Amino acid sequence: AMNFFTSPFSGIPLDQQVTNPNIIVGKHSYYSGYYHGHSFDDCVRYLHPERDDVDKLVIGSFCSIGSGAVFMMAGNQGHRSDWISTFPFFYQDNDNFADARDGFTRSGDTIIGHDVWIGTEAMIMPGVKIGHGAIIASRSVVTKDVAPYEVVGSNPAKHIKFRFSDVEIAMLLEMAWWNWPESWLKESMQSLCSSDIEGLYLNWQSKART
Amino acid sequence: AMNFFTSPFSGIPLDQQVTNPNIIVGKHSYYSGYYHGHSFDDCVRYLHPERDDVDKLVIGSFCSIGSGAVFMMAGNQGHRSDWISTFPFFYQDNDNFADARDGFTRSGDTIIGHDVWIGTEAMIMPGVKIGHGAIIASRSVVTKDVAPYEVVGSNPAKHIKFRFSDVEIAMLLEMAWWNWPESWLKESMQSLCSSDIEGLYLNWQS
Amino acid sequence: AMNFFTSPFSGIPLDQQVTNPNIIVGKHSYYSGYYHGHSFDDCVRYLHPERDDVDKLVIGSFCSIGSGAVFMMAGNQGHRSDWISTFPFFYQDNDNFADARDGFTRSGDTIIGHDVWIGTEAMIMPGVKIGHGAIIASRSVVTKDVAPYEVVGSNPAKHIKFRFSDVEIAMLLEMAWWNWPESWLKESMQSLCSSDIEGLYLNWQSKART
Ligand SMILES: [Cl-]
Repeated sequence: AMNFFTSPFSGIPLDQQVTNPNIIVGKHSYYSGYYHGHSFDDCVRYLHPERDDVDKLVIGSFCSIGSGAVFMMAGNQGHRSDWISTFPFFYQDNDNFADARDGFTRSGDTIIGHDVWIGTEAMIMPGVKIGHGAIIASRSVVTKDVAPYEVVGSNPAKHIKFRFSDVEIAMLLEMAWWNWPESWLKESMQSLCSSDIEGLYLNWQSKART
Repeated sequence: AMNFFTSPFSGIPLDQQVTNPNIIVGKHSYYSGYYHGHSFDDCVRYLHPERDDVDKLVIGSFCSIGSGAVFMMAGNQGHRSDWISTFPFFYQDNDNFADARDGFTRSGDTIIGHDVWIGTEAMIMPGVKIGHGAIIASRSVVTKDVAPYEVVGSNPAKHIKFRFSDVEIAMLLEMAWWNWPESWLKESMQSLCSSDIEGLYLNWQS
Repeated sequence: AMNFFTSPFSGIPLDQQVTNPNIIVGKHSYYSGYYHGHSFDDCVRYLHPERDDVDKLVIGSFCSIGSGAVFMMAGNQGHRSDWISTFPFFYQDNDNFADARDGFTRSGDTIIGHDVWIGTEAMIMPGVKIGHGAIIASRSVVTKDVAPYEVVGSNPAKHIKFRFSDVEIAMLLEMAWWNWPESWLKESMQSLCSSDIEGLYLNWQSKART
């Protein structure tokens, strides 16, 4: 068939489908895109694969990306709202447009941290940074940065809550379980599937600190 | 062929296209899905057909479902925001995840009442109940229950208005024309195509 | 055959793809629809091509229309929220529904002015008028009219800002560069790719006034 995915429940690691060199993905992060057919490359829109001078998409490890999520690249796509016209004369081929200026403006890289959950059909605008552990609700339109462990939703996306207390977020950012050795991760599965941040932090501290 | 539907103006009854046993639909309700290609089955996302221990979708009679509407099932899909990580270790095959716990949690059935109009590309969240006669605006993201004859819109969806007065809604919920024999409906078409709720209510009692 | 567009960066003029006679489009306006596959005709939903008695869609020149934008036609599609039931008995073939009344109500034409930028996957509701120079943010749901040079976004779309001052907007509406002779447009390319509305206005005045 045309569907890249064999099952609605099928989630395929990002690094097994990405071909665009300007998409940088960490391990284990996955995309479950059955309901939109295409692989993850086409979630990332208007990203030139051959140019090193445009905004890149960087995704950390252990991210969950729902079906049909969109990452908008290419900044303003050549449209300048502060110029007289938003029409991209520079990029349509008409000899009457020869003296046009190039209206393309970059927005900066889009950076998704570790352990980020992106709900189905959410749209990430250009240049957005999403902190570790954040949650983007389904159908969000994310127009500005999202803090670590922050939950946002709506269009434009706005703050809903933080997943944990400030001291709990500080502990998680210090211990950075996503960067632990494979052996530590495997040994920690039961703890990571729980709310026991303090226990895991104290356990990590005795093992990793000196 | 590219499309389940022959025409943009073609609406196909739900009970002529649904195959998932966990989707229960009443008569005459239809889906007009030309602009998204697939039949109604694929509107209903992540619903295991073979299982009886998962949230079901129930839709009443006389509902109008616009193109590309989405009914989210499978509850939290194995992601626990209250756990340290939302990553679904239990459901990804890596030997390092062998001791993970199953984060799946049910949300409850999604229940759509009778005579509900769902606008194109609305998304219904898991476990939501939508009362009889409601209207879901196009592109709504319905995150909580909707009352009978309530109009909602936006993302998240929020109250816009009620279609009728409190007493008129009481009369409609009491007479429940959707359950009338179709011979009755034939004689009632002029009333149903009008705002004369009290008039029909009086005829019903008589 | 998979995609009407060869490349994500491909923008094809509306007047090279529209076949529906109830869609009227000006020159140079384009649709870049790679990420949704279909040509512009299928952006315009429920628009009977053969009837002269239904709401039409009119699009001025120099518009930029992003992928998957939706223009909702056919008004209420036969559903009357003020009737006892929204179910369109008139349009379902059933001898028990013979005495049903036609619930279809028109909303008026959808009119989109010159030089309008419509972001990807915005939805334009029936009967909406969008003034010259407006910007519709990505994923907007436009339920009401939008003023000239107004920026709107969200669902339902709401006022964000005006692009230019009241003086500058009045100047642009008066000078109407989109209607200029081709030779004037060509000579004006650099000015159009700038913020100097008043400078262009004064130049146009000296050249056009009597
Ligand atoms: Cl939205």
